[PDB]
Amino acid sequence: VMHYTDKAALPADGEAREVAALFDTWNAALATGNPHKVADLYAPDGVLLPTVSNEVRASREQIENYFEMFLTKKPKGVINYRTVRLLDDDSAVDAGVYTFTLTDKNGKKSDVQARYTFVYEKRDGKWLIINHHSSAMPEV
Amino acid sequence: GVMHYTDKAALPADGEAREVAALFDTWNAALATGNPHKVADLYAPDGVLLPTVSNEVRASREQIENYFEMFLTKKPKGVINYRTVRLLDDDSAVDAGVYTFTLTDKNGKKSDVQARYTFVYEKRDGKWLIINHHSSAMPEVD
Repeated sequence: VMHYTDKAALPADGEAREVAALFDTWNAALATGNPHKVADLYAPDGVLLPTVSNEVRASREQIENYFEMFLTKKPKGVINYRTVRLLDDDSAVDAGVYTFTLTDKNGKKSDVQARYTFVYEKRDGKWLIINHHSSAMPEV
Repeated sequence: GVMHYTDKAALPADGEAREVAALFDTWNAALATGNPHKVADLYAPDGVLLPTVSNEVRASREQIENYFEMFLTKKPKGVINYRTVRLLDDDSAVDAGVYTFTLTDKNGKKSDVQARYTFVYEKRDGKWLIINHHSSAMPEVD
């Protein structure tokens, strides 16, 4: 069984770096505890297939609803394994493995490792999430 | 009881979205061959697969083949229950939603597994190839 235990460094230089850094901005949005700030990073037509809900989210209001629940866990993410694939100047895929540190209602911390896909599209100069698929490690 | 997806999706009426949806049918047919090479042929050389039943992310043709060598022994047949299509370039697209596989075991016994999917396609030399496929079990059970 594969486990991913280290932390993926940024490509220190270049345009893979730009795409890769977007996760940092997203992680920071989580830390605000504000679902609207997180939702702001998704395209109005983005699609979220999330870690802990069977409901696929395909509207801003659906996405906000997920984060309204998810953010109560004070989630903090770290990338363990990264691939970046640039499609054109204005679209890219960042996919791999990441780990959330979550806090339960009693303050107890646990880690959940998950695979991720972020598909981004640059619109009017801003990169927005078009697809986010996040899933627990299937072998546990 | 948990949320699930119970119907069979409408393959879209016409256009780019219909062309993108049809790619899944081609992939499902490649499954049916039982030949992992045929399935891998639908992935870009730099495609990335984050598969339903393995922790190991597959980022080479060899690693993709390896996954389907196991997966195809279950005689998997997929059906789309719910679909979204988003067009990026003229040459890239995302098909994402929920599908169900019917699997067949060693002694003929069948079972269905519902999973979320993302396929990210990129058209190169006029041909669509998979650059990302993420497939994942329903997170909630019972």
